Parts: sequence; structure tokens; C-alpha cells
Amino acid sequence: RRCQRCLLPEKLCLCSTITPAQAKSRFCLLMFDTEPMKPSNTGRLIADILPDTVAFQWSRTEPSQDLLDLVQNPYYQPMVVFPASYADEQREVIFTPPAGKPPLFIMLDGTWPEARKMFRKSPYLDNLPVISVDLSRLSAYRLREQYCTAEVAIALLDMAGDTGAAAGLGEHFTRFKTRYLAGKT
Amino acid sequence: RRCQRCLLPEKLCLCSTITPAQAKSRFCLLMFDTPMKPSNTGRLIADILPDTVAFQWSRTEPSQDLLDLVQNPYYQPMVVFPASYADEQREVIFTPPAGKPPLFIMLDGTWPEARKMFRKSPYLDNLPVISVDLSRLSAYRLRQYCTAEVAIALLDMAGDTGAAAGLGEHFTRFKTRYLAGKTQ
Ligand SMILES: C[S@@+](CC[C@H](N)C(=O)[O-])C[C@H]1O[C@@H](n2cnc3c(N)ncnc32)[C@H](O)[C@@H]1O
Ligand SMILES: C[S@@+](CC[C@H](N)C(=O)[O-])C[C@H]1O[C@@H](n2cnc3c(N)ncnc32)[C@H](O)[C@@H]1O
Ligand SMILES: [Zn+2]
Ligand SMILES: [Zn+2]
Repeated sequence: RRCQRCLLPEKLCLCSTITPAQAKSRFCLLMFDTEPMKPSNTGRLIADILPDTVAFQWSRTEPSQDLLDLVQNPYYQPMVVFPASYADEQREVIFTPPAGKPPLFIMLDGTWPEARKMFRKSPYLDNLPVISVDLSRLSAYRLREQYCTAEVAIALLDMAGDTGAAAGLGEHFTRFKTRYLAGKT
Repeated sequence: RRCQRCLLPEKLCLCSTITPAQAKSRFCLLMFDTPMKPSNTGRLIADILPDTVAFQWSRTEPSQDLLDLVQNPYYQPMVVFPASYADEQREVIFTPPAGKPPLFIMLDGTWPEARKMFRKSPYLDNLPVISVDLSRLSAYRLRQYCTAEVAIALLDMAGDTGAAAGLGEHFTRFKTRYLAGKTQ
């Protein structure tokens, strides 16, 4: 009764509406559980609009070597997307994607206690900059300026100059949330 | 808090999504009254087919513009109502005839309102009643049926598949946002 690709009740299936976009930015979803994707999980909306998004199962002791190879690939400028109130005094915090190299935005995908734990117990992320997100930019896409993973990504895409992809994901996100609420009725 | 044109909350306003279509068929909305409730679906027809006409129904004095339209021999006018209500002598058809463009007269009200309109309208009595083949909704992945759903099936019955599909997609979009607005 639910479509397996978009996870909505089959009558509200939005798969035919999906139009991918292009962006200089790249996302990496670091997932706490990778359990059978819950419909309310907005992180997966990002990969619908930006199919080059990567996702990794998080692991406290044995991090995947694909993940290590990505976050260490000097082609990207990687950053950890998490609220700056969590970072320690010595941690570099930035407020803009830096200039020059394409950003790799590392999103901590889980509940808040799970994402906090991921933030504190992942040594391969510890020397990366934290990007504090400018959520006021959601207004330019007519979204309410915590915030879910797809809303942060929209702000990040806008912060990087990727306005086509930001608008694309905003429309996709709104479309999902509307149909999700409808199928709840 | 509600958009005045599409009647949904401003956050869910669909007005920018509306793409009008063209059709050989034409609709005439007969309304027991005209503020409108958001749940009324007859207004959706006009969004997709902007040549739709609507008239406020009256028992005593029908407006002359409505009398002029329904007697205009350019059209083949039809009263859209379930055939189980028609008189033994009432011409009932199951297909829009061919040749002259159809003019589909929809009785837009509640079922008690639509029935009184059907029975107490002398200017509609010589017109044929078209019984609607609702199974055609399957071709548009749809499905008492509401006004806009009956209009989709009539459009498909007439060969107006582009506008049938346009109205189906507009109808689903409104119904989804309407439901989402009831939640949250
Ligand atoms: C805790 S998860 C919540 C997941 C949500 N249930 C969903 O739809 O996927 C939200 C993640 O988005 C990012 N995020 C949320 N709010 C943020 C903020 N204010 N500043 C920086 N990143 C934020 C962080 O990566 C955070 O871990
Ligand atoms: C009773 S109104 C429903 C009003 C509803 N609140 C709305 O706005 O959609 C439905 C109208 O569509 C047409 N209709 C509905 N079901 C029909 C059927 N089975 N056969 C022929 N016409 C039908 C008739 O004109 C009827 O008056
Ligand atoms: Zn789907
Ligand atoms: Zn509107």
C-alpha cells in the first residue's frame, strides 16, 4: 500500500514528479542506523534531487574505508554540519562554505541524541571544520526560517550559490511533507 | 490565512500550478448559491477550462443569459444527473452525441439541493439527461462522486483526453492539499 521508492501510500506516490538538479556542493549522509528507512526521514529527500549524494552506516569502532577515503579526499573541502553550540573551544567553526574547493557537507543523520553521539565519537571528523548554518535563507524559498536534514541542506545549497538545486529540493521537500500529512488523514 | 482564489491555506496555495487546457466540450455550472465552501469541487472545472459558465439558480426567475445559453442551437445541451431520477418519458443518453459541441449542465449543490434543481427547472426539462460512465476514471488513476470527478469522465467520454487529464491532476493536487490543511 506504500510505494517502496518514495515511502508514501501508493496513491500519493510522487516518484513521477522527481526532477534531479545539479550542484557544485556534495552531501554525505552519516546514518546512525541505516535500518529500513522511515518515511519521516528527510535526509533521503536530498539524494532524490542530488543523486550523487553518498550515505554511510555509522560505526563507533570500524569506520568504512569508503567513508575514510571520501572525507580524506583533498579534492573536497569537507565540513561537519552540526550546531556550533556543540563544538569545543578549540574547534574551528565557520559560517560560510569556504572558497575554491567544492564543499562536502557531512550530515549527522539520526535523532538528536544519536547525532550528538556521532558528533563526539567519530575521530575521523574531529579535525574538520563545523559549518554553522544560516537558516534565515529559507525565506527566499518560502520556507519557515529544530530544522530537519532537508531544510538545512536547502540553506547550505543556497549558501554555496547552488540556487537551482536549493529551489529544486525546496519544492521536492514541500511536495513530500504535503503528501505525508495527507496520507496521515 | 486562506488564499482567496484557491481557498486553501496560504502555505498550500496552488495558484501558480494551474495550467489551463482546451476542449471541445463546455460546462455550465448551475449553483444553488454562490461565499463558496473550499470543499466545493465544481469551481475546479473553471480553473482548467476558463470558458466554463456559472449561474445562480433561481426557482422563480432564471436569468436571461442562462436561458440564452441553453437555447443556443450552436450547442447540444445536456443535463448531467443520475438517470435513475429521470421521467419515463425523459430522453436519457449514455454518450455525448457527435457533431455539435456538448454543453454539460451540472447541478452544483448538495444532493438535496441538486434534486430540487433537477425537478423544479422547466427550462431544462426538454433537454436530454446524460448518464455518466464513471469507470473511465481508471484511465486517470481516480476513484457518490463529486462534481469535478463527473466532469473528468464526461471530458473523456467526449474525446477531450488532454483536458480530462489536466483536470484529474488539478483535482488530485487540490484534494491532497485540502487533506494536508485539515491536518496541522
Ligand atoms: C538531528 S537530525 C534530525 C533528523 C530529522 N528527523 C530528519 O528529517 O531527518 C538533523 C541534522 O541536520 C543537521 N542540522 C539540524 N539543525 C542544524 C543546525 N541548526 N545547524 C547545523 N546543522 C543542523 C545536523 O546534521 C543534524 O544532525
Ligand atoms: C450532488 S453534486 C456534489 C457536490 C459536491 N459537494 C461538490 O462540490 O463536488 C454532484 C453533481 O454532479 C453530477 N453527478 C454526480 N454524480 C453523478 C452521476 N452518478 N451521474 C450523473 N451525474 C452525476 C450531478 O450534476 C450532481 O448534481
Ligand atoms: Zn513513489
Ligand atoms: Zn491560491
